[PDB]
Amino acid sequence: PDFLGHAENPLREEEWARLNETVIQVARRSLVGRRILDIYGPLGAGVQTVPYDEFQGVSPGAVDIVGEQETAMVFTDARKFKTIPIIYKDFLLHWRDIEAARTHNMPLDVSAAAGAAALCAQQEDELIFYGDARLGYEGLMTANGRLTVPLGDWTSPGGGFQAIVEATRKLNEQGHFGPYAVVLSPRLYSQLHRIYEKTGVLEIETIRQLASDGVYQSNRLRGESGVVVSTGRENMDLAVSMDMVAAYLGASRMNHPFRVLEALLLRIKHPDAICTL
Amino acid sequence: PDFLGHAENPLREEEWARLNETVIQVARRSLVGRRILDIYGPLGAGVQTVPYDEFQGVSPGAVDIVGEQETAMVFTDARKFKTIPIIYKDFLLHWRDIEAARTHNMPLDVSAAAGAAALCAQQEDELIFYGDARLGYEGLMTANGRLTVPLGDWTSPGGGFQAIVEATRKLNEQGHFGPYAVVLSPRLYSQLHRIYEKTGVLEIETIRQLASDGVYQSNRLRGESGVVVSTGRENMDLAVSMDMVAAYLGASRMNHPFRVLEALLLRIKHPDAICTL
Amino acid sequence: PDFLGHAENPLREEEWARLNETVIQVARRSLVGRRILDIYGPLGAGVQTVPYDEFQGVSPGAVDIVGEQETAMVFTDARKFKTIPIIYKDFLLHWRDIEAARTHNMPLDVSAAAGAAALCAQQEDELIFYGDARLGYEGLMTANGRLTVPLGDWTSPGGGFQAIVEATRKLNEQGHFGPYAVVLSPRLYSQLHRIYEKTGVLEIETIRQLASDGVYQSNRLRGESGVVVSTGRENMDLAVSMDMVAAYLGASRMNHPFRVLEALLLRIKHPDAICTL
Amino acid sequence: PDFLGHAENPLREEEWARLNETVIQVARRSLVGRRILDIYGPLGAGVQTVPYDEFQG
Amino acid sequence: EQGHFGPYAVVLSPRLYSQLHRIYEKTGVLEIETIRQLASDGVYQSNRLRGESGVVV
Repeated sequence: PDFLGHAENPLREEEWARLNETVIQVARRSLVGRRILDIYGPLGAGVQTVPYDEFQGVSPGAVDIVGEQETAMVFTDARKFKTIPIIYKDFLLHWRDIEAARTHNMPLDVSAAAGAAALCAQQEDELIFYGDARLGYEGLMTANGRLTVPLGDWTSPGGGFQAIVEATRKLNEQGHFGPYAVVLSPRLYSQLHRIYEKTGVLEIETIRQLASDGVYQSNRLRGESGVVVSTGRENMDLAVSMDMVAAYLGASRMNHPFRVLEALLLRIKHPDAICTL
Repeated sequence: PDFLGHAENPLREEEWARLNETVIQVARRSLVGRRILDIYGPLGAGVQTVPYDEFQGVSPGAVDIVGEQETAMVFTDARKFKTIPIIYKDFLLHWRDIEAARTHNMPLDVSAAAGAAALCAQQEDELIFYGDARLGYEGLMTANGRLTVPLGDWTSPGGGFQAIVEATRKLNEQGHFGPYAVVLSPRLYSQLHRIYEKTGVLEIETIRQLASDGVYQSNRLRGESGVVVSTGRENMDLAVSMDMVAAYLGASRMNHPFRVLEALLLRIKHPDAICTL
Repeated sequence: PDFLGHAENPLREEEWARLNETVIQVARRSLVGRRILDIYGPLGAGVQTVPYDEFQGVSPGAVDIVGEQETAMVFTDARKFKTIPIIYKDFLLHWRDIEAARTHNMPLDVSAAAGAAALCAQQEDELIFYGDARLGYEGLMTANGRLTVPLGDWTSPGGGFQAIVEATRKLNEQGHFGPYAVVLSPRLYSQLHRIYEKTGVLEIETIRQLASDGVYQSNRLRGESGVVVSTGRENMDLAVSMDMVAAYLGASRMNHPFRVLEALLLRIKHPDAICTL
Repeated sequence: PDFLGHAENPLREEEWARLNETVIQVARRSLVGRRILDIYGPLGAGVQTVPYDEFQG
Repeated sequence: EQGHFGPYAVVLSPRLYSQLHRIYEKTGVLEIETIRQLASDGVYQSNRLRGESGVVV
């Protein structure tokens, strides 16, 4: 077992069960992008592909008995699924370590495992909020349908407010409404949280009651925030192939390399819910 | 049993079970440093040693299929574990006492037991927040990686705010983010809680919504506070060998000496999350 | 067929048994530092750590019966155990040959293995006799408590007699005495191989009868230096975690790489027993 | 429960046997004054007193 | 210096060996015992080596 190899999953079932638990704990807490959108069902590793395009658009029904049509409801003119990514951040455990834990010490050191997961899940959000274009994907800086609201006009004192109202109005128009979520760069959040004159009241209290879903801060959004959405289903979906898991590079040098595998793809099924600054 | 000795654990199982319960109750409520950092697993008394150094540093992944490397993820250049401390505050119970309780009175007097635990757990925090250098340890006044923010500029009225924003900014930069916790000396806390002009609003309300984890007060931090951290795992870990327990000096003079044994060591796995005034 | 691969154990149980036998044989012949100090017990690779310090240290007291008064001895002082190194010398076995040995030839050759182990164990001794600034060690040149004698090993016929005699003087005087062992540079040994001396017999007879545990030659010691110690245990211990073994790197581009793994750490628990030139 | 010490004889019979053996090893090696005079026989802790003493002829 | 050390063997032309066998070394006793201890694997004589040369390995 020191010798070595192969396929021991060099841990044991107990340490192995822990390794999974530690990774999913730290990852789920450091993911800010799974809280703004309710997740899709796990698709398994069998699928390479996530369903793609909808909406456009909006006509309603009265009615009584017969006499109601558009609809179809189409299902929108376009295919096929652009393959769900594989993103990973790897880690190794050292020579003795684990096997030192199988002789004397009952605790297994997860120090690198969770640390990688926190870093990996982080960039996962970078994949979502930014554009990508490497693999030629969407997210929202690129979704269009924004009618390019300038938002902003957030300088100094006086508030600090008007942007989100401009957003709700524009969001409301065109026929898409729901409970709204707002994402900001930390730098704006503080700049609006401040310079109570001081007369004074707070920025957080006014936005959080207006948004009515919540307000979130991501480190990965572009310095000039930001994006407002509508949490409603069949608008955006976070399509998850595999969750956070522990995987093995499997052998390197008298060591063990691990990776954390996350396949998440976010698809825009309704790009009218998106507005940037 | 009056006579005496030895190894009676001179209490009985019922009184003994209580003694444990009383100690852990008062200790857990008076410990402010286990609430700012999620605990490690108990390592048992078998181990003398706590794992030591990580991070430095931060590079992300895209990706698709093959083609993603740094990583390793190293596991950082340095060993070995600097032995987890034994800290204790002792107490005695008197001559008759306990045995008076085994004849007539059903309640056992825990007055000294819990009192010692409250005092012992207190200094335990002193071990954590200050430097030590007796046993040559870390904690945060000594962690470095602060880029020495001056923080402060907290005098008078007007707020009262800017320090924590300077902190979040600097914290945010360099590539480490999370939910943040803020620790202060009681003296600052009141000085900022006050001198609403009065126009007026509160200090507590603005910081507590910004920190987004919580704000805590310790009596043991240096008079000029303070330290801001990131609660995220694989950043700091409170490594617990043994919890709070009742132990016996075992015999002294027609009495019984007790001690409360606590072995807690806090390791800094990511000293970029630390900023002092 | 072969197949190809990555399931081995490139050998079979017999050849594998051979390689192990060959390596420890040649390594043991090339190890001069395990013959001057009796080994510690095997701790397995399970332990990462070997206990480090004693003495220094105080002599006095007795009166009659109670106290008057001491000590509490020592401990002495601080910890932890400086992790036992894992040293390696690597070699590859080349492609097909092994599988030619699976049918065609009965003898499997050693491209390196006996040679690498010979190279590795030797370098291990260089680790033992010299110090290492690299990771935290005690050599036999850095331990202090050396009271360096004005060398010895002259040209003139008395020569090394006076030297080892002077060594025993101060060694004994420091308040530490026992059976002695002497280690010399080969060049010193030949210049000290006498010629003639006292007219009864030669130098080997006088030194071997004086130190009286043995006389040894190492090539890894400094050419000018030579060292005297006391073989008695609980003074020095040669701490061996894992012995010398053949280990597997695994499948590579195409090759079978091996390494020889040796973990040896020497601790000086009473550094009054060391004397240099 | 456990955590040992009052204690008992906190070593065990094997470990205890070692400690005794080690002591006589290092002590007999470090005693130079029992080699120049043949020792008296052990009397046990029962005696407080060692036979004595004459001279001059 | 080349970074190669080990147990040494010395091979000489027979003509060298006797010239070296030799006398007392004035310190001194024989060449054989002093060399045999330096190379310390052995000292050997072959006739087929060149007369002036000799080699250590």
